[PDB]
Amino acid sequence: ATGGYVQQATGQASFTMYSGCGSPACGKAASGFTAAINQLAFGSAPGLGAGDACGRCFALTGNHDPYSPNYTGPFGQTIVVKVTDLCPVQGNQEFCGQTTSNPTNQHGMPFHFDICEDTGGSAKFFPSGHGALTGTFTEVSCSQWSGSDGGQLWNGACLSGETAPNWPSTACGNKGTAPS
Repeated sequence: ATGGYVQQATGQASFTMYSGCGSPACGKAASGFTAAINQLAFGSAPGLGAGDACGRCFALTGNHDPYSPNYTGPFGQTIVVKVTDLCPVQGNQEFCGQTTSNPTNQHGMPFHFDICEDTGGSAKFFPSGHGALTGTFTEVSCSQWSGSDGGQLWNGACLSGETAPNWPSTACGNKGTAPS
């Protein structure tokens, strides 16, 4: 996409969970299940505001635990998240360090979703004792996502991806150039 960001409606991803998504990089939180996506897919950088991932909805499916490779299952449920947040390259090399010159992370995944724990998404997705997974994702209509958006936290906040057709397309728009 514009800026060199790698924004695909389906593919393979790794998955983790995080706490505290009430002031996220898109500038609006949401009451449903939400996630941060790695910088190369988010479409912005820290401090530059919302990228084109903001507001888009994705079905996520985990099917492998790289830290317990002999674990055969069960895995969690497939969940639908709305992307509200950025998992930046800085401080997240293992999972979110994809760049244009090296577009996969340390688990070989070209995308990463950090699922917010606060609103319940991670409890549906991660079995107890298995907090990092790999698997797949697919962008879906936000008709498949339960919840409501919060109010804007600053000027320029955006979740307009929530009404956009799947990538390739433009809603909030990308900011700057993807990390190299």
